[PDB]
Amino acid sequence: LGKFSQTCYNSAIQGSVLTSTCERTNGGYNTSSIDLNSVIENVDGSLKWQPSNFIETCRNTQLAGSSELAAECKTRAQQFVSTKINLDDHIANIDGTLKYE
Ligand code: NA
Ligand code: NA
Repeated sequence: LGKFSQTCYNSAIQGSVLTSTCERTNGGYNTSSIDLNSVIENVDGSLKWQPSNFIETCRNTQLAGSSELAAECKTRAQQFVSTKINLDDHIANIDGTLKYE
């Protein structure tokens, strides 16, 4: 539920990054930044908060075969339907370590 702006000042945005100077519980101020690239997305030209983790609206996640993520997920109509996504689309082996591409 946020409300940072109420107890912060000198807020600015540069690219995807918010910086602000915010009141500590016990009197001081601290300047910090948050990168909004992980929490906001462009949907057809409108900035939207990114949905909560898919694990909150999906169940029975499994690996199907060698690279498919399979689950049942809630539609906006609140019904569960079967869905799958090929993790080979974007998950790479970078020298022994799994990395998102
Ligand atoms: Na500071
Ligand atoms: Na700081």
